[PDB]
Amino acid sequence: GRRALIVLAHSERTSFNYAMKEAAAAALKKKGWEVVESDLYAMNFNPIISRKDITGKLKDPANFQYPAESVLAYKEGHLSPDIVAEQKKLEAADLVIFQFPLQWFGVPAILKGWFERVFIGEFAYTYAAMYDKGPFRSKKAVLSITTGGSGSMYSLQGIHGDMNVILWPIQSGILHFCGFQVLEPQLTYSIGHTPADARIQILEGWKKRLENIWDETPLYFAPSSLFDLNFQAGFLMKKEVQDEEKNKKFGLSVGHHLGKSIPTDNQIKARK
Amino acid sequence: RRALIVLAHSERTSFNYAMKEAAAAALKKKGWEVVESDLYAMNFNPIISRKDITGKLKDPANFQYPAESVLAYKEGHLSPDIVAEQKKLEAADLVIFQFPLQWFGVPAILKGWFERVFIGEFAYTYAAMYDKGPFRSKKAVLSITTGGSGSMYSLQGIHGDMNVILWPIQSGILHFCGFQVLEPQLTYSIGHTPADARIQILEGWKKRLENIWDETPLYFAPSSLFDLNFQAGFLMKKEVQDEEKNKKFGLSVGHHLGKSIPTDNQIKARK
Ligand SMILES: Cc1cc2nc3c(=O)[nH]c(=O)nc-3n(C[C@H](O)[C@H](O)[C@H](O)COP(=O)(O)OP(=O)(O)OC[C@H]3O[C@@H](n4cnc5c(N)ncnc54)[C@H](O)[C@@H]3O)c2cc1C
Ligand SMILES: Cc1cc2nc3c(=O)[nH]c(=O)nc-3n(C[C@H](O)[C@H](O)[C@H](O)COP(=O)(O)OP(=O)(O)OC[C@H]3O[C@@H](n4cnc5c(N)ncnc54)[C@H](O)[C@@H]3O)c2cc1C
Ligand SMILES: COC1=CC(=O)c2c(c(COc3ccc([N+](=O)[O-])cc3)c(C)n2C)C1=O
Ligand SMILES: COC1=CC(=O)c2c(c(COc3ccc([N+](=O)[O-])cc3)c(C)n2C)C1=O
Repeated sequence: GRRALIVLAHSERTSFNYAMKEAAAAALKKKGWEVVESDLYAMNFNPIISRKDITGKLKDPANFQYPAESVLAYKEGHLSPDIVAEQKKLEAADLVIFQFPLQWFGVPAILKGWFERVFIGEFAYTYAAMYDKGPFRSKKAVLSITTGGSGSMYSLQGIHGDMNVILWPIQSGILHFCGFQVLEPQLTYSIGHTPADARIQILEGWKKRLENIWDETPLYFAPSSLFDLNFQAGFLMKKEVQDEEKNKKFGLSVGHHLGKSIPTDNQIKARK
Repeated sequence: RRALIVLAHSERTSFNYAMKEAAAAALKKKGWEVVESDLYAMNFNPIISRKDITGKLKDPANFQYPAESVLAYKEGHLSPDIVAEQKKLEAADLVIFQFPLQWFGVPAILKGWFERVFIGEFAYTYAAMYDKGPFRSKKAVLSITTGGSGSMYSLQGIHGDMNVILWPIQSGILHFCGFQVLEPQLTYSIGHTPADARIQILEGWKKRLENIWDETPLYFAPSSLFDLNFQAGFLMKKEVQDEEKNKKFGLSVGHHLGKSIPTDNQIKARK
């Protein structure tokens, strides 16, 4: 059971992405979940950050700083109402699913904009409680991505390079930074070259996984307990921890590779 | 030569805007012809949709952005705003992307600019990816400002290696289309920098631009190291794979090959 929010970033209801969104909703409701949606295109979602995101009067209108004005607005209760509606959905959700086609090695601009306007300071993150200590530490997020390129193109020896590197900015930088436990991504490669029968099994496999999604062990990110969370330290790994690592073959993550070997599928398989 | 400066910041009072003005002035003084794409000031629409095609859609029942926008490109049915931006790019020798780092990437308005402007056949072909892309005779540079300090983005910083963050953008978007990518201008913790230090940052950016074109670009594995076809799955050539197994470092951030990533592969030039 519990509550789920599904954020979809695709303009066509005829797309495989829409089908993936529908499959997820059905599988989840079937197991007793309450499922809420944020179909960004359907909502004509405004993905462009601006001073209009603040309803009240600004602190410094002549020198507008989005981070500070937006935070203050969140605290005093005067963020644009469309933003607040999304924030209420997030707060209510236990599980958050992001369904979208990979576009230029990342998330669609409309979803990127959703993050930029909705993940406001204090609400989504606090510099005092980063990553694992973030506001969404009790939530779990999952990326469900469809790709045009084949899986081989994204393997260690494929022309595009390792998919784990592509996933990092998003899963660690956005999701985990806010405290989310990030689950293994659902990657559906070359969906434009997949047989009808295979497409059918993909939707059933997704529904199948969603039946026990909550109990999955999340992807591995270096705990914040390993860093000196303070300015005059530079937020660098603590002294002792850096020493203990000197003799270790592997780095900790994609981002924390430390100049050494990145554990296999660190951002794809959550078994580390 | 001709330069295009794409800026993604809503405030005329920002440092990013300042940086844009510095670049335009520096380049002009050296004889460059400078064009601008102030996305916010252009009231730019960053959302891809069928509205990007003015002509008749091949298949309106099942809209596929890639195939339709490519057909529109060839037949001349692309939205007027995209056409104007593609013309700016076509003429530009150097493209500067000036923006503040937002959620470990480019602003949504800029991500959308790429999505709507970098149309198939125009900006790339599945045949001539990367090395052989349409923009191989052009050079691109990212000038980024961040809220976090430089140490936060070091191999030991809590955010992790900035080189990993830059990869998706510099390789996946820029180099994929052919661009030779120059070293990124990284301006860290611009909000905790004394007024005197910012003036220097502006001056440092301007002097760099004086010889920007003669810079050694970032290293990306050449397409010749791969068997470019589904038959081979676009993987490195067997010879390469074997001849590489004796190397300590991988080829790049993306092609780390499970080994050590060459230091500052996406920040400093050194093949
Ligand atoms: C701007 C842009 C940038 C891109 N950048 C990249 C990139 O960097 N890397 C990359 O790899 N790819 C990239 N792509 C390609 C993109 O990732 C794929 O085109 C997309 O993921 C395909 O997903 P889709 O939902 O649109 O599917 P669709 O193309 O619609 O295809 C779905 C397929 O499944 C069928 N189908 C639909 N509904 C169902 C259902 N209910 N049951 C069974 N079958 C069904 C459809 O008829 C069709 O055959 C980009 C595309 C764009 C537009
Ligand atoms: C949605 C969102 C997400 C973000 N995500 C991240 C992230 O993932 N990582 C990260 O590190 N940061 C992040 N940031 C922070 C962002 O990168 C910084 O706030 C931004 O880079 C600061 O640049 P700016 O141009 O806005 O400058 P401003 O804040 O305006 O600051 C410029 C400073 O220089 C002064 N100045 C202006 N013009 C001039 C001039 N001509 N000469 C000298 N001084 C001048 C100004 O008065 C001011 O003190 C995010 C911000 C937002 C809004
Ligand atoms: C509609 O699909 C695609 C549309 C794109 O707009 C796109 C793709 C890719 C990468 O995926 C590829 C798949 C196959 C080949 N190929 O050589 O045949 C090349 C690239 C990239 C980066 N872009 C910007 C697609 O696949
Ligand atoms: C306006 O600046 C910032 C605004 C942001 O919206 C933001 C920052 C960062 C990371 O940069 C940091 C800088 C300093 C601290 N700190 O210890 O106080 C923490 C984070 C991230 C991810 N976001 C989403 C900023 O800096």
